Amino acid sequence: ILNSTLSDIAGFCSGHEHLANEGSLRCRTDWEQFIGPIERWGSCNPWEGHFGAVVLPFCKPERLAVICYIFEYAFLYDNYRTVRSILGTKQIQSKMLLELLSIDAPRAEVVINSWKEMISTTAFNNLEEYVDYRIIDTGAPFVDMLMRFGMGIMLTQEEQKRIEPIVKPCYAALGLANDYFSFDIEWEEFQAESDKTTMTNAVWLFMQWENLNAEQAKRRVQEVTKQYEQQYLRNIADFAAGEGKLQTYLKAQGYQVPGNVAWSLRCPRYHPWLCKEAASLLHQLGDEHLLGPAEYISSLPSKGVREAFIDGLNVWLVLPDHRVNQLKSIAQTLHNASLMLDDIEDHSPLRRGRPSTHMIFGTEQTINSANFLLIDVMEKVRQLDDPRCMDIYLEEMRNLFIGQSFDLYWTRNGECPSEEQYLDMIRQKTGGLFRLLTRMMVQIAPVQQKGLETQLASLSDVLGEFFQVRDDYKNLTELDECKFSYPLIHALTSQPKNVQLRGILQQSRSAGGLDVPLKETVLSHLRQAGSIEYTEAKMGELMEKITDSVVSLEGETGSPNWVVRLLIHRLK
Amino acid sequence: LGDEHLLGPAEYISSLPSKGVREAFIDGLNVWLVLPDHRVNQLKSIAQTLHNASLMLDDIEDHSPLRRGRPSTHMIFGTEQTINSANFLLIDVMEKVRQLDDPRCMDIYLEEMRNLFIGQSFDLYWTRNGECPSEEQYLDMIRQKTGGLFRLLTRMMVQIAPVQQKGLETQLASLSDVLGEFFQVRDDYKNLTEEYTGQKGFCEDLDECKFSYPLIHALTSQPKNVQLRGILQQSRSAGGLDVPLKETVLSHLRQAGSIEYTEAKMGELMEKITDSVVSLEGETGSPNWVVRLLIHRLK
Amino acid sequence: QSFDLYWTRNGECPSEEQYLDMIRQKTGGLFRLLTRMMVQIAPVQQKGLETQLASLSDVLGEFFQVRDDYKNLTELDECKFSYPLIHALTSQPKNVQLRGILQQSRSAGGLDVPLKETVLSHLRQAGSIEYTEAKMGELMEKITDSVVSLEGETGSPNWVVRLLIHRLK
Repeated sequence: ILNSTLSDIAGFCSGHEHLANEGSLRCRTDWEQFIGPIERWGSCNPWEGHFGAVVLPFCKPERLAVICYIFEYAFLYDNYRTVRSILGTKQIQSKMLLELLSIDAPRAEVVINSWKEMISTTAFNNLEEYVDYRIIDTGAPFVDMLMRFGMGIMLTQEEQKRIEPIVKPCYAALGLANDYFSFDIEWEEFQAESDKTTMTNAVWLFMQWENLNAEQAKRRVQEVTKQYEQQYLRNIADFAAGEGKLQTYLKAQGYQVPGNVAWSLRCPRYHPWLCKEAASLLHQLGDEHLLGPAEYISSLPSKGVREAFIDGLNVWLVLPDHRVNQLKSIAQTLHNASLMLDDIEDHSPLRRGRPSTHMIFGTEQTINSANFLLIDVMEKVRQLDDPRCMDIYLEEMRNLFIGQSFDLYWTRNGECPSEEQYLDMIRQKTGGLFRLLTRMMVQIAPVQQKGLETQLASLSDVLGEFFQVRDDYKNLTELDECKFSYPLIHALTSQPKNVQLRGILQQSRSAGGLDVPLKETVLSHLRQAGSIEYTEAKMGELMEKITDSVVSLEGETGSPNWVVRLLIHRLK
Repeated sequence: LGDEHLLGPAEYISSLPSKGVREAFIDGLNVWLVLPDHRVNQLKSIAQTLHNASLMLDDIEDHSPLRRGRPSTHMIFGTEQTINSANFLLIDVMEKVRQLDDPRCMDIYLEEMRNLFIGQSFDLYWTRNGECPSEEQYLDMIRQKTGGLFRLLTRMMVQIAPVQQKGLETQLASLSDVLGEFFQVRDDYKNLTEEYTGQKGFCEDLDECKFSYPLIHALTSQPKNVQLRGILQQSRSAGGLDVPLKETVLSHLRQAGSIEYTEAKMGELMEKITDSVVSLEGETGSPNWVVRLLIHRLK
Repeated sequence: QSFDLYWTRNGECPSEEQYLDMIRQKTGGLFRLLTRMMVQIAPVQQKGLETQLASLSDVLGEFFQVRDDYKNLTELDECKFSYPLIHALTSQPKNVQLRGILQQSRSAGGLDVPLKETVLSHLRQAGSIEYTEAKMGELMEKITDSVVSLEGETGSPNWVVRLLIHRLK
């Protein structure tokens, strides 16, 4: 049942205007207060019944006030200014949810889990085709959840499925009866708007569905939809004494069709003229821990490769002393961040004898300072007073991170690089910082310096590789974290079945590092298969190209660079 | 050559389900500022990448194996690769910030992100070293760690908006700072009682000895609670607290009113949020119903 | 067995050709050994049979290893490779998530429950589970051809084998 005390039809049926106006005078204005003026007389019907009243007569008198608002808003949803409309839209569909959810949150969720579900779901030559298309249009299943919200019901998915066959053709009859009386001018709009293909109303489809007549189709909806509605006018008898809180509600749920029939036969929504008197009837805290790790790493002994490189190019590009000091500050900060992070991804307990930053301040607080150092440098690349150095900084630091991403992949997974692949990785890690300072020194170099760009950025690539190949030679001659090196790649390629060598490398990847007896065994294998000799050949080839670039560059400037030449002799 | 590993921890965590708050904050703050739609879809991409980079590093410095049930990013791609990808994201937002065509949007980004790391530095110090924050110091930190992203986005919406609403920056930033406090204080309560248990873990703040508004009160109201300080020290020396130990920790918090104290401050935060919302509704004169439903969902 | 321990410890992903050669000499080793030993100590006449009976024994070794693969994945700890996993790692050369989950297993014991569900998600998205049922159906066809063939020559319907074949399904 439900609550009663609270309160054949036209060839069919064998078997709240005040707040509605308030909801209208809200919605009839809200859609124009926020969105814009509207028309078409949404639901006003003082004689045949306002759409909400006839369709939804019974509900606890605390809900319909929003279903009224929903109902007035329902048709209008199917109905700089663009963005103003857009922002106005999302405001009305929040004027509703707040009012809706503010009372029956579980039902409202269920309603929203059906409203949005229906909203998402909602957003002909033979009988069956458009019927299911038409069933969705009414979205009455959600109005049944609104009736569940109207009478505090919660028919479970199976509780529905028990009654669903009894209540499925509800929304079939609702739309078909809607198809009857909505036909009118809507059929002409379908002739007025010629584009539209096949009619969203069952009446005209019987022309190609049943090969029937339009007036016959109207009475067909009167009598075949009657055969289809006596289906309901005979059905509810079955469930009354079959498997059968909501029993009279089920009747009211089915009584929405006579109301749907009712509302539709004589509403101004379909016959306007009365509307000019329809209303007449009615209306008449400090940087002490962030900077900590940075200060420690910027206090340890250094060698000065990055700074000596800048004074080297200052001869060929001549920059003011003010600028050169800034670029040396960027070089230090951008290199200290690399040292802090790389030591983490080496589990390295020491740095040049002294303890590492992560062994004093911790792993977590060191990453925070390292990530912040990138932001600090970008404050310095903006003090260089040039809009292009910022672009160089961002496009050249991405290359640096791409190279490091590949280094961390091979080290962890355990696969060997190809010599072609490995030499490109070091062209972007150790050559990334050299390329950055070269391309930033050129752009802020006072005038001239036009025909340098390609030659100065190619020397840096060769110069970056030389340092890393040197380190591989230096470290190996006189793997503890199982890092691939130029000597080791050769051995694993020249000797594809050196099982002993491949065994020690896996042992380092499991235990966490080799020992003295095992490290000598690795070095013994490398000497026996070349490696050392090959690395000394690549250092010779790379160093031949460095001198040629310097000599070639010294021909386009005239001035011989003795600062670069002296540093070269300290690099042999 | 080719990224294929840099954008691998940054595309895994984007796929994971979100409870989007910042996107709703930007979309609900546009009713007062009315910003062109193309610009709004840019200020929402900055929010995702900036917030996603935070989660990557947060899980690394929590040793959390899970995130929204699904595995964390440092368990699928390792710890070293995740850190490298997190650093890249700040550089990516830099490119994204530049294409907003405003030279002062840049000064906001560098200035605001300095405070986002200042607040994070104190949190890590208090956790690693066990130093107990005072109530005043704790509230300062959460204002520059959680309200840091809200403040950053709020001041960038103002700068790139039509100038007919340029006299709001003071109040709109005040709302963001209070709203930052309400989120972490709400999280602390939803972590201690029974609520947040699967997204990140059951009483996970206890495991990493993370301090909360409840715990600070208990440690300050009772100077001679030797039982409580021993459990927390056990957490700091044995990875975490087993189920019997965590149950005792709660028993000491309801015995000093720490849980009832949180329900007193939490309401005040929400109150201030709603209070400011009424104020800006009388100036602009367009009742912000997008933020009022958000306020309701927040409760 | 030497190849299996090499791939597992060193992480070297096998190839479709090399994985089937291995399981033919590891699981099909005991079947082959007994098959060739009953032939030798039996009444002499039946020596034109060793070729087919060894071929059946080698195929039966494969079916008992591929069956185990589609018994442990449907419903990884020591980074053991399998017929489904090899396909996913070959069909998808840029599946970085899968190659990262496996490396986690090698570094710290075995995969946890949440990490193991993800592994099954990548194998279903590449059709690796579908592929295994194709090979298992193919191999079972080969066995049925052999029993039918050996039945015709010797003239003795082997009903003991046929029940065992039906037991394997």
